[PDB]
Amino acid sequence: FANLPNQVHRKSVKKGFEFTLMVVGESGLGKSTLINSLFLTDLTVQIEASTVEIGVKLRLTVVDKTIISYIDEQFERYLHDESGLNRRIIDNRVHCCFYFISPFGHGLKPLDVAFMKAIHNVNIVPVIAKADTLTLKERERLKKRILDEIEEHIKIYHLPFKEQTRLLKASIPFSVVGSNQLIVRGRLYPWGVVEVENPHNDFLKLRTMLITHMQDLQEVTQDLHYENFRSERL
Amino acid sequence: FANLPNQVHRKSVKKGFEFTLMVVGESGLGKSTLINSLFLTDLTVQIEASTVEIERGVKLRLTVVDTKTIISYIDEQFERYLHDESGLNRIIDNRVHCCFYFISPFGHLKPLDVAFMKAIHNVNIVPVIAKADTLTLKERERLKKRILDEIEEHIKIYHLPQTRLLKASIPFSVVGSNQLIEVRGRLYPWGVVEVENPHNDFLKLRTMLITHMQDLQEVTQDLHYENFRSERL
Ligand SMILES: Nc1nc2c(ncn2[C@@H]2O[C@H](COP(=O)(O)OP(=O)(O)O)[C@@H](O)[C@H]2O)c(=O)[nH]1
Ligand SMILES: Nc1nc2c(ncn2[C@@H]2O[C@H](COP(=O)(O)OP(=O)(O)O)[C@@H](O)[C@H]2O)c(=O)[nH]1
Repeated sequence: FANLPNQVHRKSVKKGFEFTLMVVGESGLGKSTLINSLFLTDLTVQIEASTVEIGVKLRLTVVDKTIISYIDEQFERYLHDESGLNRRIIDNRVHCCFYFISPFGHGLKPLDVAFMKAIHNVNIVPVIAKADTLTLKERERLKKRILDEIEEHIKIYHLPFKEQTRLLKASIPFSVVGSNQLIVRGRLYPWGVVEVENPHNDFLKLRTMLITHMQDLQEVTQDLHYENFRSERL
Repeated sequence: FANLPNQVHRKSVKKGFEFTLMVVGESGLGKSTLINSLFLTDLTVQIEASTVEIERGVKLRLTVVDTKTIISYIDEQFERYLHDESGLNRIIDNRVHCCFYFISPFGHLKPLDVAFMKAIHNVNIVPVIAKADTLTLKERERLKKRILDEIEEHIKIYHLPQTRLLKASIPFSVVGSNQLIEVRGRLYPWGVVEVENPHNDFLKLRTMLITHMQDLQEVTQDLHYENFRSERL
């Protein structure tokens, strides 16, 4: 039989992939420079699609109660296409959300909480924006106090060798730096060179967290859309 | 005859000397720590007045601002004085000699800021970009030019009268810390950021102020007179 996972695997490369991630934070603490760095190409609601090969369809919906509305509009178009006489169906259900928190804050701000309370029923990855601004000791205090406030209020993406993947689940929320310019890519200060893909900055754990977990497809599919389905169909 | 300048130089140290500075920006992009770095001591409207020696003692008052409430307070000081100046006996005047407005490195000049500065600048404004280590040097100057072009588009900032090099570097982009590593500065694992090095532009601002506490007269003649010429009418 063992040739049948093969069949699935051979099927997927032939066919696939698709994905749609959503970017909220605050204009501007490095969101469009970082989402560009993520995938090694460059690019009120505005949406942008583009393909990568190595085959991946990305719809990076950058958000430039209106957003509770769009992502939930998409639960509604898919409940529509399912039901549903002739089915082919293109799901632009947002697989993941990337909430950028700014490094100036003892803090996680009230807006950030207010928002995540509203949008935590899609998968949220909290990401600390522009971490070149943070000292190591400073980075640590911020990371812990964010996580602390999260259990104090907020469903988040509960994230599914061992020593290595423990470290990944630990360092969340990832602090990161983005840039298209390179000198090694590239933040040039007359005292030092900020170097993405090191930790230095948390860019590799996030980028690799995103790639290994594109079973966010399922989390979003089963947990969050069904609940809109159970909900409006009542 | 020209000890007479020495007669004035002596009287001034023996009395000297006292100043008040006002802080507005945005909690928190480094305003409370920078100002500590600047005088070398750690410290709705709130004021902290502390006394510093160096033979001259400076009576430094520091009125930090947290968030129409602000112009009210800066102006009350004008009316406290107009009452007091015009009173029968003679006054301890807390007019705001000068304000540092703190602009954030997270802008390609924000609209709260232009709107705020518009209303107020009849108080001397020092525009200072906060936490300057955030900006790479090309972003540092590119941002400086956008503000500097945006500032004139509307805004009276405080006009600064080898004073040659300071004129260009304003608005200042400062980097404040009260930790200390291998001389004040910050510890990143790729490099080390020095307070006071230009590199930082904290030094240019530091001396901009000590060298100019003729901000004292600017307030007294131009800003207060007009409150007075105005409120009298
Ligand atoms: N040091 C540092 N500088 C950054 C970082 N991200 C962006 N910058 C710089 O500041 C700008 C950030 O703007 P942008 O990428 O448009 O962020 P956005 O407004 O959220 O889309 C960039 O053009 C860079 O010049 C970062 O992570 N670290
Ligand atoms: N990158 C950078 N970070 C700073 C600088 N100065 C302070 N910080 C950090 O930001 C915090 C500033 O605190 P504070 O000065 O009280 O901010 P504020 O009072 O809200 O304006 C400190 O805890 C430092 O960790 C700076 O010059 N550059």
